[PDB]
Amino acid sequence: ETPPAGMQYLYGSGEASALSLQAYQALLAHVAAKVKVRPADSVILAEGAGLDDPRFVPCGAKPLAAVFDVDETVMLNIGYEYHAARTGRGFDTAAWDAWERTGEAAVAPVPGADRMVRALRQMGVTVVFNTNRAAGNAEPTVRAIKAAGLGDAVHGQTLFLSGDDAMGSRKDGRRATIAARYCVIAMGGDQLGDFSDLFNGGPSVTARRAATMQPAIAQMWGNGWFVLPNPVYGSGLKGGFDEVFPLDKRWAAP
Amino acid sequence: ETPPAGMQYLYGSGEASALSLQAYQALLAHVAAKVKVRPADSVILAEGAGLDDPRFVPCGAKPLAAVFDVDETVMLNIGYEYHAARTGRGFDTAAWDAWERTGEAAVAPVPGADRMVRALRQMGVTVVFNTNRAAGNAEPTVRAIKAAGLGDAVHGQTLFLSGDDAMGSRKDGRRATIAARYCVIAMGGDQLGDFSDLFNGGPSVTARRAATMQPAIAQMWGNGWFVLPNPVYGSGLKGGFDEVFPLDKRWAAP
Ligand SMILES: Nc1ncnc2c1ncn2[C@@H]1O[C@H](CO)[C@@H](O)[C@H]1O
Ligand SMILES: Nc1ncnc2c1ncn2[C@@H]1O[C@H](CO)[C@@H](O)[C@H]1O
Ligand SMILES: [Mg+2]
Ligand SMILES: [Mg+2]
Repeated sequence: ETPPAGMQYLYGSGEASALSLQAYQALLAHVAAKVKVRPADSVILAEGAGLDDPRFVPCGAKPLAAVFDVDETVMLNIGYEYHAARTGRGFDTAAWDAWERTGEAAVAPVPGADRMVRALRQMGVTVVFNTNRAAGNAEPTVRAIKAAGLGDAVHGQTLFLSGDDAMGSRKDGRRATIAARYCVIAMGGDQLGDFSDLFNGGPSVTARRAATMQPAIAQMWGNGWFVLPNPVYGSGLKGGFDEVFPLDKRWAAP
Repeated sequence: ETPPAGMQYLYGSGEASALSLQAYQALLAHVAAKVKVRPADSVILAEGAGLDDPRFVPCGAKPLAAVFDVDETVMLNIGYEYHAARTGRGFDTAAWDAWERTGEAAVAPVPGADRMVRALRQMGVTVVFNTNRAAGNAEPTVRAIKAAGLGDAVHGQTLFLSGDDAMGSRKDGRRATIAARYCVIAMGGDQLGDFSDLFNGGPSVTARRAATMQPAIAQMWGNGWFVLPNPVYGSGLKGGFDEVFPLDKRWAAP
């Protein structure tokens, strides 16, 4: 009779709201500093850079911008996750497609996303969305973004979707398009693929966690790359016992 | 054969490590500014202040300090949560007591906690732990803190535990003791009771979430009060369907 713990946490708890507000406060402070003192590097990795040796698209004289993942980064998909909890069928690509098409009035903003987006625009920073919602559902997604109070997104200018190129769920191509036009000074997401495709398509659960602590990646967290919680679905909900609970740290009760 | 999703997320995922590193980066930047420009208010609520109208213990000329919850804020209780996942018996106060006594070699630091604590001490900020581990298990808890790389804690100076007063799991009394001696300029936690007992002992799930968005509270997140994720146990894992999925945001698949 109770929803899954991850959904209780993410959608129900004050803990999760405080955590999200924290991310957006750190992001606004970071953008503010960069608006006063424009950086040499943008926050989007250069083509061909690896997690071994991160290099970035330079900032240049391009217009300042912030890039956001949509789902569980600025918008909470309450309707869909209600359905998943009611039915137990969270993995259902056809129902997800229906949801992309008809869910625009069952979303809520992530706590602080509305204030955060308004502030970015008042600082002269363009807000750009890069989501793996499908291109053919661009218009319902625009209306869902507007309904969540996040403003007016425009396909191919400030909204980039899966299928806008032939890389599928890989977002690096769209990041490159975006970084070719703007100086992206902050990027927000709830999954590591919202920052680099290099975290996915191969690396194990333990490899990906280690990669976030690589020094040139680790410096980005809360300082260019901003993270929102998602213990409900996606690339964080993987791994067996040996990858979640490493064996030097195990213990048995008496 | 797979652990609970919240544990996959928190202990296994790079998503969760990046999120924690973000919290500690924002905290170090905030402490740094406060070390240059000492504030008038500390970060600990004054006695008698309400969530309606937050007021704070002044900073004065007291020594600078940062206060941390221990469990799932600076230290990951991997051994205990392995046991909980293996057995299904997460709520077991006797096994938790055993764990307090014998788990010191089955803990890991939260990503970034070791670097963060070292930096605070190099900046001249005293690191103070306020945990609801029990007073009578102070010494194993000191050794677990040291094992996690978090340095040397001292009962009644830099380590405060449940039972140090007669308020039980209520931490406001110990916060007051701490704020009477230090200018606490940052406080970290994974549950709202790590910031104020006023979030607990009454308020419903939806009330507590709303309270984090009260303006004078909302300004603290990532800016004095720093949050770490815990979708595994505690006050974030509460509420029925109506409190997790509000009814204006519900949706049915076709
Ligand atoms: N609870 C969930 N479980 C699985 N996939 C989910 C869930 N919520 C949303 N999704 C999304 O639904 C699609 C597959 O069901 C993917 O895009 C995935 O990200
Ligand atoms: N998975 C868990 N479920 C319930 N309580 C837990 C869990 N992990 C740790 N605890 C702690 O164990 C004690 C009760 O089992 C409480 O202090 C609670 O915070
Ligand atoms: Mg997302
Ligand atoms: Mg804790």
